[PDB]
Amino acid sequence: KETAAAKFERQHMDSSTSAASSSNYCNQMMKSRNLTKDRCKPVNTFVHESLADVQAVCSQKNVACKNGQTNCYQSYSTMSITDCRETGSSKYPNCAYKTTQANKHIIVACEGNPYVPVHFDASV
Ligand SMILES: O=c1ccn([C@@H]2O[C@H](CO)[C@@H](OP(=O)(O)O)[C@H]2O)c(=O)[nH]1
Repeated sequence: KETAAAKFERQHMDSSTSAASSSNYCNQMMKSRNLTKDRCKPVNTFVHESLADVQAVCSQKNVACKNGQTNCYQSYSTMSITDCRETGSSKYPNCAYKTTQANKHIIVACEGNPYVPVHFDASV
């Protein structure tokens, strides 16, 4: 009984740490958040800002989604994030990732009532 909003929080939110993600961060996080249960999710981004700040993006800059849909929004301010990218030698179930911190604008898709983030589209 996990909503799309809850799923977005599980896959993309990590407010706790003021971003100091070690080189082990993604290996631990991708596993702890169950993103390597059925397969090694190739790419996944974690946002370190507050839930309120990320939810607020749904009222910010409306931009086209990569899939052509029109319900994506870009944050006006840059946000602290951590990108997780599966390594080349990574082999399920032992999913391995490269951890890379960044400060960029995020683009999320929003749906529902309340209108909240349900998909992370990209960082720019
Ligand atoms: O910078 C990026 C690009 C893509 N993705 C994620 O990679 C998947 C394929 O695009 C998407 O996950 P989903 O299918 O569960 O919504 C998207 O959120 C990220 O996390 N960060």
